[PDB]
Amino acid sequence: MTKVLYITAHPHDDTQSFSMAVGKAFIDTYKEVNPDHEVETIDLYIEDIPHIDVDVFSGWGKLRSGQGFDQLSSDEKAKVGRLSELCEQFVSADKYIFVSPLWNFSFPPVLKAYIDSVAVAGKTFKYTEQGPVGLLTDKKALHIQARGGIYSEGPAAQMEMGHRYLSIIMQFFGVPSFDGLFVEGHNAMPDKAQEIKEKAVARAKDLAHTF
Amino acid sequence: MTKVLYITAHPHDDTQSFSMAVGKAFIDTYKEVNPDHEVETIDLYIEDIPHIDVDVFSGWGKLRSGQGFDQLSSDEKAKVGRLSELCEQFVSADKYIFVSPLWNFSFPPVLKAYIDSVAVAGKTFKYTEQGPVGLLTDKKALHIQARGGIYSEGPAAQMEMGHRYLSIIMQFFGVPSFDGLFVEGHNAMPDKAQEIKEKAVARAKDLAHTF
Ligand SMILES: Cc1cc2nc3c(=O)[nH]c(=O)nc-3n(C[C@H](O)[C@H](O)[C@H](O)COP(=O)(O)O)c2cc1C
Ligand SMILES: Cc1cc2nc3c(=O)[nH]c(=O)nc-3n(C[C@H](O)[C@H](O)[C@H](O)COP(=O)(O)O)c2cc1C
Repeated sequence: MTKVLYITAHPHDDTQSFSMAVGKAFIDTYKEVNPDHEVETIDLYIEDIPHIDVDVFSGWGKLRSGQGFDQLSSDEKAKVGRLSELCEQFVSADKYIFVSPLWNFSFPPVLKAYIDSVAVAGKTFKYTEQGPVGLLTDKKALHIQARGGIYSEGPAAQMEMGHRYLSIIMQFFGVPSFDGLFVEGHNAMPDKAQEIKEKAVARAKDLAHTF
Repeated sequence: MTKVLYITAHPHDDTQSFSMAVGKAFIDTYKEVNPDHEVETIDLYIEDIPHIDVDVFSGWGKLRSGQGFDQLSSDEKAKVGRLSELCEQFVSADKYIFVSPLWNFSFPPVLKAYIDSVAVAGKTFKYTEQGPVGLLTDKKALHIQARGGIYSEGPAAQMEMGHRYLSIIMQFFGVPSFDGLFVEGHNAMPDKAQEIKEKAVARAKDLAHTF
């Protein structure tokens, strides 16, 4: 019962989103190709992602569940249960789709908050003799990212940090397959915006046949 | 005067914060050395950092102005005001000190929100024929970061993304000088903790004599 998690990190504004257009093309084609697959959406601007406070983690990837947990308010226990829920939904899926805009060489803050919620020891990684090892050894992931300028080549490619960070987390979680699909340069060459968008949508449709 | 911004990204009620300990030691010595200098604090867990709404920008770094501003919602007009306040405060300063914990190879989400607030065209960068170029050519920066693991050498150094990102942003804003001051390993060596903290505190008082 292949399950796919469509994770969007985009506010619900008037301005047209290139990343959400490519994402929509990808995910609509994917379901037409794979009608039996379950696709679950997590819209990070609609869902509540808890803030990390002193109380929710006892250390790196260690959800509070000891004597300090029992000393928590029902509010703080509810926060720990929500992080548990976010993480469980993440580990339960076979495939991950991230959709994001490039903001100041990275992604919206709430995608970091989401990563912080699902990075849990015994769930996405474990502590070994040789250090942290990922558990998600049979998953695959895709990032659909829109960028105003060109980041796939030239001096700018070294400044990209959003896809680069997601690549580091997927490595850390031991995800063996991480695809990038980029719609870029439409703010640098607005005369070519519709051609750039159409080309990325076609690429998205192609990837939806093999993902 | 010389104006120093002390920017902290740490949840409150942590009665064992390594980054804030070293931060304390660096800034307390700095004020004693330089009692004439104005030090302004921005605690990102006290102040409100607006959520980006793409509708308040006309392009990367460009806050809506004139008719574009006049057609906004009341909430949107207030956000532009707050972003312009945060950006003005950042530009006003001669020196920047960032204090953060390493969370999942990066920093708390609110520090991304703060960068998104101060990356403004005409203030921290400008466009030219070649695209964006930094405006902050006169200024100096330091990152005080706590890591529960070693990231200054080995294969792990290549997974570190929080200091690496701040380094890209300082470079983008044209800040010619960016130092890191790290407290690392106290989690890999719980008994060495009190020792590692004192070494870093030492190094902090040291740098505060010259910065
Ligand atoms: C807050 C903000 C930050 C941005 N930062 C960048 C940037 O770092 N580099 C760039 O080339 N374009 C930047 N842009 C332009 C966007 O990457 C571009 O508009 C992209 O299409 C955003 O994705 P979306 O269309 O899905 O919203 C920025 C835009 C905004 C609103
Ligand atoms: C949410 C969270 C994420 C963390 N992620 C990492 C990590 O990626 N690598 C690491 O070596 N330690 C990690 N740690 C351990 C912290 O970096 C370590 O506790 C550090 O001292 C935090 O700074 P502070 O002491 O000022 O709170 C993490 C801890 C927390 C609570």
